[PDB]
Amino acid sequence: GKQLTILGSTGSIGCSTLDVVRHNPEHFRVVALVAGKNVTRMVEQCLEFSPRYAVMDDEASAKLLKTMLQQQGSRTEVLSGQQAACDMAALEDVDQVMAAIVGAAGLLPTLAAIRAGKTILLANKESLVTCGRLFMDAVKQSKAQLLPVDSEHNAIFQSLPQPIQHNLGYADLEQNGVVSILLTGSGGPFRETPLRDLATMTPDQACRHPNWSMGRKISVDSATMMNKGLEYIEARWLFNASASQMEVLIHPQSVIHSMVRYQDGSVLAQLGEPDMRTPIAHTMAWPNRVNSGVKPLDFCKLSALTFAAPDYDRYPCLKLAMEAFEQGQAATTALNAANEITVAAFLAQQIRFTDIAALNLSVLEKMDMREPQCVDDVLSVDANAREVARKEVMRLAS
Amino acid sequence: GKQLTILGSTGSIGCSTLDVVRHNPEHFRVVALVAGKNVTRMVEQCLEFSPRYAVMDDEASAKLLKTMLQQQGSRTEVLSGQQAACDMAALEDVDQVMAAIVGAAGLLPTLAAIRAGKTILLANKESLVTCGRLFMDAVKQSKAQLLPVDSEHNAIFQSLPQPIQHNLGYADLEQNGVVSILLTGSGGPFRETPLRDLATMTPDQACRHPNWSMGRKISVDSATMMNKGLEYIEARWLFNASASQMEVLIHPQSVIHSMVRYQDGSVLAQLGEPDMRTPIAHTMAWPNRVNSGVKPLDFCKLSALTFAAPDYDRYPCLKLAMEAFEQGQAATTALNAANEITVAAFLAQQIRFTDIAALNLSVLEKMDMREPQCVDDVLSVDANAREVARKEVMRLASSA
Ligand SMILES: NC(=O)C1=CN([C@@H]2O[C@H](COP(=O)(O)OP(=O)(O)OC[C@H]3O[C@@H](n4cnc5c(N)ncnc54)[C@H](OP(=O)(O)O)[C@@H]3O)[C@@H](O)[C@H]2O)C=CC1
Ligand SMILES: NC(=O)C1=CN([C@@H]2O[C@H](COP(=O)(O)OP(=O)(O)OC[C@H]3O[C@@H](n4cnc5c(N)ncnc54)[C@H](OP(=O)(O)O)[C@@H]3O)[C@@H](O)[C@H]2O)C=CC1
Repeated sequence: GKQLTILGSTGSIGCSTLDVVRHNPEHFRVVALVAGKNVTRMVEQCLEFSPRYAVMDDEASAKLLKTMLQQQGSRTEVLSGQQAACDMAALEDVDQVMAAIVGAAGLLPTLAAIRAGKTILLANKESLVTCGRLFMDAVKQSKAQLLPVDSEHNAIFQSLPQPIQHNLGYADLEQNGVVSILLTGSGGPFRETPLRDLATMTPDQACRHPNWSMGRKISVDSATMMNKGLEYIEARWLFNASASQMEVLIHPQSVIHSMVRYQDGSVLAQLGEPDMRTPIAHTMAWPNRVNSGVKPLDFCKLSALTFAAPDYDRYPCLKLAMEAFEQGQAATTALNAANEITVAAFLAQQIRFTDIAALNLSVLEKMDMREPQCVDDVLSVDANAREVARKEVMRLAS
Repeated sequence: GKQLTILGSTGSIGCSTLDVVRHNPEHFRVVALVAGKNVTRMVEQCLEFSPRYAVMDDEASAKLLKTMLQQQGSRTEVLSGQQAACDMAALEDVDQVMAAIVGAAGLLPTLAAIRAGKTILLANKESLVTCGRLFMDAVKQSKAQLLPVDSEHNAIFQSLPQPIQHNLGYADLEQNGVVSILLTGSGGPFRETPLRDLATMTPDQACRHPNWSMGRKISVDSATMMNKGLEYIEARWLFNASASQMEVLIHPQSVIHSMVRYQDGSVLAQLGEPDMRTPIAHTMAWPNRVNSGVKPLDFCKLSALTFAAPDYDRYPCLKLAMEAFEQGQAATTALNAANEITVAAFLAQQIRFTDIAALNLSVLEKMDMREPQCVDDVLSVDANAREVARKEVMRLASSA
């Protein structure tokens, strides 16, 4: 049915999307797969989904993939490099592009898909956190359909009216009866720990997700709620929402994935299991649905559902991100970059848990750079913020 | 500007819907108001909204109203009788019809609107509980748009995809990725009560609705869960759902009003305040939105949200309703009727709380007439079931 190009096929999101196509072989055809260096995984994916093209970023990995596929008898054409990755995202025949490449490396490929007016299954966070302005403008000009894959943004999308779903980003919320967007989050493992003790929390304590384990980096972001701050930035761009049209709410059980408040008092919400196949399948099948392999949510086996307002004294990173948005893309990409450095430094036990927020603010207070005007400017800000951050860490550890 | 006729304007749903009109005078204009005998209320509504027509089912009430509006310089023309009520629902210029007349009455006025291809703001249980097949077949023929205002059905509607909303009753769930409809209910005040004590519960105890206070009759139906049973029958007709596509869930806090499960695992739900102005406003502005005067729900002042599966030993009436549906409109009509009689008998302390489900079942078992073909047929089944019910109550409240 629909032809897709998967950017970052060997990662977690890429594997989950391939599982969805595996559940619906007659509705989806994989024409191109793009990854980085995981040759072993790529081979298996190429051998199962018969893509016309397979692209590795690393030139060496590509050569290795090539000999592997030939030994296995596959005729999948192998390519290498960023340009090749962008070409796959712009293939004339592809309908959808699952944008799951992490970091700055996902920027150009995602943009190429946007400029080609493809339906974009957006998973890449950096896209809007650092290039929100540039990308939403690009989506408007090409008329590409953005479909948020991230759990929260996807739930919000599903809870939004039809006119906004179509023409996403440049549609008026107020004009479609939407009062605000309710962004939910678990609050992390330190939701009730004495503020006094936050400074002594260990990486292992911080990496225990209150509901289900994830990557260490993301787990820490969930403990500081920087993750929710980043999603706040994305949501603003994605749904064309002002500050007053955004509400952040702690929901410990993570059963409700996010909601939308309406003018008549109605609140629409999306609930489900903690399985990325659900959001992914929603975007791939939109406006229809398909089986994702996810089991039906059992309402009789749930913990009581609760809510609470986030305390900025406990989650300074959340407030930091909200303020950064109002300061511009330079501030948001800098915050994002600084956080990658400080979280990494926390996990490497170079700084304390509470130093993440402190150092993130310190880096931002030293930037004072102009608004990026292109992906190159963003990259420049990113590189600059990381150096400042690495220096901040080093002076702290010494 | 939307032109509307309000069937049963002086009631609770009627006043709430008129309050939505106040908040949006530039979006809605009242053309006709229909009521029964509350002349006092009608006067104020007529003076405030200046309807072109006003009608009272009661001949006398209408007479009095006609003179009061005249002496108070009102241009609204007063009519009377059911025929007039039905005409108001079919006025050519009318766009929407708030079907808020309760009981057997209102069946014909709501059908009139349906046959006229109007947009029906359905706020009347009898329509689908007793005339499910008849009304749904009729909406399919005339292409009338049904918009449920009842809290649960409205929540389900808002949580359904667009293709189903625009072809309500016609479109099928599976094709649109819907696996089931989750109908939620509070469970009543006897949710935790020891099963053996139910027989000694008094009217005052059964009439304590868990969250928001309400009518005695409906409070009792909430305690036996007959209310949810009746809603189950309506939902299957309204959303074209099979038994396996229906799920009944107890949700004590009643914050979530109902939900819908999707093929990919997604569950969509509608939450809000108990205020009926929300659902009413939703249907009136659909596919758009309008301010209803209802303040946003504060998620920080909520009780923990819980869910549970209904135990049929505790809620026999829920099960009776589900079984009645498989038997047709004759059985659902008779069940509804019997329940009116038994609940009223319970309130009058002629029978025990547990005698409601017991007698409801008993009247169903004695019913013979099968599947009505027109509303007149269901009216006949209704009348017959009421009589059988009354005799069962008298037999039990004298002999047994
Ligand atoms: N994990 C989750 O639950 C969610 C993730 N997201 C976001 O969406 C994205 C999904 O990444 P995720 O799957 O989680 O994790 P991974 O980091 O494991 O996936 C990243 C993928 O991108 C590939 N890649 C890395 N660098 C390059 C490059 N330079 N050129 C081309 N491909 C490259 C990797 O290939 P290889 O491994 O072969 O090197 C891998 O397939 C992230 O940006 C994440 O923040 C959003 C919501 C949820
Ligand atoms: N209450 C609620 O929250 C909800 C109710 N519903 C359903 O919708 C309907 C709404 O009734 P509700 O407003 O609650 O309560 P009421 O019984 O107070 O309202 C009924 C209305 O119908 C009028 N009426 C009664 N008999 C006749 C008749 N023979 N001819 C014309 N008009 C007549 C009444 O007029 P008058 O008083 O002047 O005689 C009154 O305006 C009910 O069937 C109910 O089951 C659905 C969802 C919610």
